[PDB]
Amino acid sequence: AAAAMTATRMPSSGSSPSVPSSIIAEEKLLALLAELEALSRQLAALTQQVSELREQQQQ
Amino acid sequence: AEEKLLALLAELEALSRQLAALTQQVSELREQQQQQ
Repeated sequence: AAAAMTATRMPSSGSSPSVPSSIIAEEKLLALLAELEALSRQLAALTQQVSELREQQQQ
Repeated sequence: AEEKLLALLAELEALSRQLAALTQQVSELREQQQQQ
């Protein structure tokens, strides 16, 4: 009634960026698709000359 | 610094296949010189 009455008396907000580091970029990209063919070409050339041992030993 | 490993890994495997081609192919000389 008196004394104190003179003054006065959720779910999901879904953030995303959190506490990780900063990020950067560059545009000098992508030789790498050539080596996948270099590697599998030269791999064949190994077997090709293993065959050239065998095809001369068989003579 | 991630993509720089993705190069280096393909680089070391290219060196391995190239050294395999060398160290295999020299054995044709070792046969042909024995055959002569």
